[PDB]
Amino acid sequence: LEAQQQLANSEVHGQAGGGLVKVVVKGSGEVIGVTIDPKVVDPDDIETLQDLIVGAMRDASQQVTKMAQER
Amino acid sequence: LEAQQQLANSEVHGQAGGGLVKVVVKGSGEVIGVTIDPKVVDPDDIETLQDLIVGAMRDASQQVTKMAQER
Repeated sequence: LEAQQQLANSEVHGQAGGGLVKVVVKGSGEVIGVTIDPKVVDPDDIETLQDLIVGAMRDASQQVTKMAQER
Repeated sequence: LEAQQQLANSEVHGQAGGGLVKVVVKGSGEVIGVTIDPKVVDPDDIETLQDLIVGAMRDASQQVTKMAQER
């Protein structure tokens, strides 16, 4: 199960807002991509955008943990 | 040095672009804040914004590692 530890190299997908912000993160924690929907790229509401990015990171982290709870 | 392991609760600051995107992350990896400068909230260049967020996450991760290399 040092074999299981090398799910550090799994890519996990997180999202907030139903895909308004999507992120790709390695099991290691390394963030490899961020994809932002044009709807939330609005300079009159940066706050919402920021919250969705944090939310999508949280989603991914909780995914990593769910896939890790597999041995 | 299980005492040192509880630098999991340190807050570390990362940035890209000279502050265009700033992030706050716990030593644990948990992202707690993201702050985006209005200049890069431009729907004609989402790509740049995305790259800065990844860049700021990378910065923070490298900070966590630098502070961890302290015992």
